[PDB]
Amino acid sequence: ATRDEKITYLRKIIGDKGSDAWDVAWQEGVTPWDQGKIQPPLRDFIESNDGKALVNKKSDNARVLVPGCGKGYDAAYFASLGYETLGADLSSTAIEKAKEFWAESPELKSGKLSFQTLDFFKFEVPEAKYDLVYDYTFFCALPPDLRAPWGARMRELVRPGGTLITLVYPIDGARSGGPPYSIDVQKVTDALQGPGKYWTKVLDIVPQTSSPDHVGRERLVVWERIN
Ligand SMILES: Nc1ncnc2c1ncn2[C@@H]1O[C@H](CSCC[C@H](N)C(=O)O)[C@@H](O)[C@H]1O
Repeated sequence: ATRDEKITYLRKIIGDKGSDAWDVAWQEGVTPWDQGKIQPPLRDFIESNDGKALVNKKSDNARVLVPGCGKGYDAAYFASLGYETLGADLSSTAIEKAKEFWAESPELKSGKLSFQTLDFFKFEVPEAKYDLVYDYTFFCALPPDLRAPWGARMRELVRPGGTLITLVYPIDGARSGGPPYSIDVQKVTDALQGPGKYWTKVLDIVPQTSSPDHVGRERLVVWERIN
């Protein structure tokens, strides 16, 4: 009934069923995170001069991954910019729903956009790796003991010179609960370099245009993979 309820119950399934708790959550329609749109900071960054640095350096094979994509708004958005984009969720339900939601999209028709039931930690990183990965409500969905493997995986998935964009949310302080887990740029930083040797944090801003409930709980951070 209430979002507070859906969260409490979602955390109940997580404790009972682990990562399998996600496909049931999607099937039962317990999806309090789902907004129906990309977060505004993502579009604003991309249409910035800072983000137009990214999209004009793209080759024609520029590959985006959106892990934990849910109904895949963010994956759709990147596809429309010409990026050959993969949206990956653990839950086939979520990824069927994404296929419906985006059924009319020219990118889904043309294959430029693509949804696929994958375990972020398990699937075969392709030979060419990814030029761009976008993490939103994925890092904060993970239990704390999965933040280092998250970071280690991020290191293999992004080719050197690639970009990892992390909309860090929710920055809620000490909230001792999850999902969604209270995170901050420091928790992301530690996970990404297990003074930091695998990434440079090129840009770390508070977006000018957050969703109203995101205001003051959110920072866009852009990481460059370096070797
Ligand atoms: N190992 C894993 N691999 C891929 N997806 C995972 C995963 N563990 C959890 N997830 C998925 O990450 C999502 C957490 S919430 C959905 C977040 C989505 N990015 C959005 O903005 O709507 C769920 O869809 C869950 O199925």
